Amino acid sequence: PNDWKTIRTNDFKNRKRKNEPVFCCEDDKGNYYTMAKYCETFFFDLKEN
RNA sequence: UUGAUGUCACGGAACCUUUGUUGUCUUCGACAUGGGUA
Repeated sequence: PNDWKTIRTNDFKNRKRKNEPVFCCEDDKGNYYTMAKYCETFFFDLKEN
C-alpha cells in the first residue's frame, strides 16, 4: 500500500490463539514484508510537577 | 594655469630576496527493525 495509515492486519502469527497479528505483503521485486506490530502507544497522565 | 637672458628630469629599471610544500594502501561482513504477550 502507498499509505501507511491504510495498512491493516492481514493474518495472525499464532492462528490458534488469535493473537500476534501479522501483515504479510510482497512488492514487485523478490521481497517479502512481515510486520509484527498492530498497536501504537498512548501517552496519558502528563505530569507538570 | 606659467614668466622669460639660464630646467641634462629621455638625470633615476619598483629594483632586490622566499620550492604550493607536507601527511593518508580506492580500501571493505554482520546485521537491520520495535515491540509483542499478559
